[PDB]
Amino acid sequence: PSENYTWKNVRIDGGGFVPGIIFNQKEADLIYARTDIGGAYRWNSATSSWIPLLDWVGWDNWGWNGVMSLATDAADPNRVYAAVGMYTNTWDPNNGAILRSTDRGNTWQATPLPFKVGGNMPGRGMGERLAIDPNRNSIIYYGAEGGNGLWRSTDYGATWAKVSSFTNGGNYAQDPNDPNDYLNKIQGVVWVTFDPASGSAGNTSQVIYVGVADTQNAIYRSTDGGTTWSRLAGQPTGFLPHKGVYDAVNGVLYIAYSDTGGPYDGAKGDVWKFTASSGTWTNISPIPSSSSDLYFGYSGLTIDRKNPNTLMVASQIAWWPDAVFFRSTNGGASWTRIWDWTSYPSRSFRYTMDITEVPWLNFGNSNPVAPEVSPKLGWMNESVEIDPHNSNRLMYGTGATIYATENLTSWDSGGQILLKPMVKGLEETAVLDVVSPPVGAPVYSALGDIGGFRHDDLTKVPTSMYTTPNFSSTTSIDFAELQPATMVRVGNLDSGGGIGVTTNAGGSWWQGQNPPGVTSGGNVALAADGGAIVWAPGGSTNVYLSTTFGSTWTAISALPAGAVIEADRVNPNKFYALANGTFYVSTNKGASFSATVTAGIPAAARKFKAVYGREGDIWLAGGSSTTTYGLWRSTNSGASFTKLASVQEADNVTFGKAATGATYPAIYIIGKVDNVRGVFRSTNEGASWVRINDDQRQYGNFGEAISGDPRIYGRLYLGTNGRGLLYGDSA
Ligand SMILES: [Br-]
Ligand SMILES: [K+]
Repeated sequence: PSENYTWKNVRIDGGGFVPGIIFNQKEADLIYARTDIGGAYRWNSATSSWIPLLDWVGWDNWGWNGVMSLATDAADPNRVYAAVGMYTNTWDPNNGAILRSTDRGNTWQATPLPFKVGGNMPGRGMGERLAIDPNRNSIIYYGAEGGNGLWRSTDYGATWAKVSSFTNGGNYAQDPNDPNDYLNKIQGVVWVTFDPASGSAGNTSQVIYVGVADTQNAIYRSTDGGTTWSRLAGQPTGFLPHKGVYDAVNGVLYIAYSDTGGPYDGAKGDVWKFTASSGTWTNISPIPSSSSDLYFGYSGLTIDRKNPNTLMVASQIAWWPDAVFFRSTNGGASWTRIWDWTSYPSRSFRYTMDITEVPWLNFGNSNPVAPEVSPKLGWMNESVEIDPHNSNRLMYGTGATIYATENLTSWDSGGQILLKPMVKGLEETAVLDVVSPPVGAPVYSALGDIGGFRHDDLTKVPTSMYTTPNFSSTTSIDFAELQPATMVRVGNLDSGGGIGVTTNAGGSWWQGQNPPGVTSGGNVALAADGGAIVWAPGGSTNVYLSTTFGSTWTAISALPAGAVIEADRVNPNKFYALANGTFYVSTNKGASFSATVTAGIPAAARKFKAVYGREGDIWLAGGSSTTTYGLWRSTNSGASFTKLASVQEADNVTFGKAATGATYPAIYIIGKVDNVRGVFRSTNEGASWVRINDDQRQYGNFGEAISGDPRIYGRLYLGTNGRGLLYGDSA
């Protein structure tokens, strides 16, 4: 069946990598943003927020939430195309696609490709691979990876095929010898850039420039509308062209090169200028690769279209002490930098930064040691863009946000530019766990890359992620049912992993001690009275008990490393564990566990949860298409589980306030019911289900972490991997 729900994000703002920002060259305020795991977005100037465009990508085609390239038609701003697909190795089972739209991405249609697209692979900051002919807008090019070369549509992206006369598919990969089959892919044909003066409106553009990931053959050009391609004579060698921007006002192509494909590295590179009339090449690097003070390559190349003597470029990459941006107002003859050393470790800045609207961007340390500042300018800044309709507006992506200025030309007269986050409505975190206790804040998130937050108000960005300790990624989080001010979380640190505890609901946390061998946070369970923690850290060879609230640890024999630990929500003495088709139980508050079920539950299942208010009531969700699948329930403290016949597949389960006059909590699952994939709620102990999402609101590979709300009927906290933390309410 099907009920009318309202779906919103819990307000965080950004939180991920934005490898591409794209301004429409014709229409002011038409801006798009592509992400590597969280789909695409379009700016809404009237709300000052981004609108997501790919939430209809669902469970079977989840990889289409990786957005490798995006082009917005200068000759028809209603048209927009996206190249999608997430991995070019086996992590993504499906090929990519070119999506096409005629209403700015409210609706789309897909043309699948015969190969994979690497929206979350190395090389993804390089772009744009998609390019529409600015004079004959039926023609679209796409530079492909994996050795597939350059691809072209002549009918608005309906059919695609290989341009066979473009023979150089590229040979660079970050590391040909990677055992893990991830760094070793051909990054391929990396951008396409047209010369608008080479045709007239309605007629094929004759001059086309192509960037290839081949250090000895980086740049190609056609001069007959893509019938034949030549290596561009006189060109430099040794490097990778991240970005190629043509200026037809002066007849010049600017390229930025790095020694790696990005986005996380780059130690060397150059910026060059190719003059079309004469065929002459000039090195215009702020700092050339011939200097050995240079410790980055170059990306974030952007030209001021209202004044194309103005242009910028940025470091790819400078981690330390921060990124560097550069500006020339004279076609690269000379440059100025956005900061400068005075006397080490002090620096002068041509910018100020205001993060009042996203205060957690200081990472819970306002005053790190010089030369570092907080918040930082940025990192992984592959996209930097001057607004083609306004020379005072720039925007760039980082690993965690988008920053924007409205007074860019303040730089030119000696002043300081003002930079502020511009990510409202763009919600890109991977949610790793979540809980909704029955008093205090409504929900606490445990996120990848930026920690996690107590969320006092769902409409308000929180002040800071968790601190003392401050995980880069909080992997697991629990509260004591009977005493929910008592909580624990675990997660990752530079030094491996860690644990944090509290007895005033996060008011102050302190870090406990580790057991031996911890490489990552893994998962954790808190007894119902707060009187024992059981913790399956990652890397560590055992699961461990603390009776001293994080001060000391004892191995538990019987349990494999990395088993899923959950506690009974009523009985402090009962803990439960799941690993590879065996369920285990303790009745002595953690000290020891025994296997109770070794058959009839599927080997791939790894989500189960005990029900608040009900001793020994456990639901369990998991499996695979190639084995068995569904939802199971024990009411006997894990001695036996029954399969629910109402469900064909489930991947996670949780509970929240019962319907009015029902005797049991509502149960929410991620799953398949009566041949329909989605999110489902049962208000009758699982006898029937109602779908609470719909086909426009699927969120790809979602559901790793979900939680009901014990105070609020019909509410699900729904976790995603790329689209932040959602809440759904019934209408
Ligand atoms: Br660095
Ligand atoms: K570097």
